[PDB]
Amino acid sequence: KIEEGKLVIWINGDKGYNGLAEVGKKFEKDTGIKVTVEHPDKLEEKFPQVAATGDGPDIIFWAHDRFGGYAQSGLLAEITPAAAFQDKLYPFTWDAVRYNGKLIAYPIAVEALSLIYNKDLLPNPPKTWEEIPALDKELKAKGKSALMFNLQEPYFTWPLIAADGGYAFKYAAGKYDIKDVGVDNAGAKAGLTFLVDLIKNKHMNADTDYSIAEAAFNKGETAMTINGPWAWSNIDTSAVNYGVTVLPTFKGQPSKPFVGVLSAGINAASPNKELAKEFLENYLLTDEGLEAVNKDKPLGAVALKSYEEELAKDPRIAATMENAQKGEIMPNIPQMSAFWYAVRTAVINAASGRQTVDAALAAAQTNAARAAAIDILIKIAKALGISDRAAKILAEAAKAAGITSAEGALRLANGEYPEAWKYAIELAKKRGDDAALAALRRAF
Repeated sequence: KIEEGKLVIWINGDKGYNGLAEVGKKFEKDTGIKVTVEHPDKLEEKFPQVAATGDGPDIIFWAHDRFGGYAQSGLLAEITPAAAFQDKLYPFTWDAVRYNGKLIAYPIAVEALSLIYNKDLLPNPPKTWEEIPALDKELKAKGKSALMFNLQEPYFTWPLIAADGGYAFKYAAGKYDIKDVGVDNAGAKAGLTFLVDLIKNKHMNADTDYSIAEAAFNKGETAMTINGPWAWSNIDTSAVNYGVTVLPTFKGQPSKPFVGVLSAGINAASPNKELAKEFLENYLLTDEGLEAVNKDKPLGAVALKSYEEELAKDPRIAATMENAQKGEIMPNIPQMSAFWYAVRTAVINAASGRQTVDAALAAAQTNAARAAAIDILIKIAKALGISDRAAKILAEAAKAAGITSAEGALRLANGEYPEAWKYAIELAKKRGDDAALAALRRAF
């Protein structure tokens, strides 16, 4: 299924994969194992299916939070680097890749939202959200505005709501607690309230999305935007001369973006686990390799201390890592999908004036722990007409398959995840559910 004596690597198509392919070059020269790099479309959702049968690639590169679901189905191999090699990377990245107390992948790069400003409009951008309304009065006198960032997706509006003490789920003892949710507390109500007052006072407009904000910045009609390093590309294309820096504080406390950690995991069914560990530890993660990748396409901030030091000479990248350490690791537990669907709603209806900030954080807080992909899937099966018990068996098989996201549920409900449907069939036979075995066999 997976060839022994050969390394196969999946990484997304927006990373530089010819750099990774060059690390593969020298690894072939010295060892004699051949490294095959490919960039499947939607690899992230193919892996949990194909690895469940034991085939697939050796190493998968992706964001750290998607690795929660992979690991919980045991799809990723467990890595045991020495403390000597562990000190070569930033500790918080390690805590990004720890599932259940085991490290399920190697951290590679780091990314978070930052504050981006137009140097010609605003040589000295502000340190606090509170400065922004008055700065926007000034720039409106020149026909411009202070700030435009995407208001529709809570990934972007979250850091302000987090600054004064909102959070997704309490994280301590290296462990998240889904009974502690930070949506209704005074901090989140303060941040969201500030955002809503910003909109009431016409400094920002509730309909601004990623695209509108991007266009306005790169035409130079606005002084500041909030965005991540993926955006930098298009800004370089434009005539705007920009800089990147720390996000504003709110009520004295720094804004907290969620941090993605680009990470390399190893297929638990991979025949080459030792080879892979050698290639990633001693070949990819070094200044040589990280640079090969980086100048194929830039990784932004990286987890390897030695190379991040020399990369932070570019103030944008040091600004991204600083914003990252001020922020929080994106959680890899499933319930956060629910959290997003909740907060999205809460922002949009507060921003648009359809709910007060209180009412809407109350609603939102109730829905945050609910692991919504599962009840999506079950509502879908009930919609087909399938029985409760059959829905729940398919749900069991879903959790066991590591399905945390709505898309996953609809991929299953459409006939994908073969071993998931199977395993639901096995559970049906085991307990003698003939009606559920039939409904499942027919739905599949």
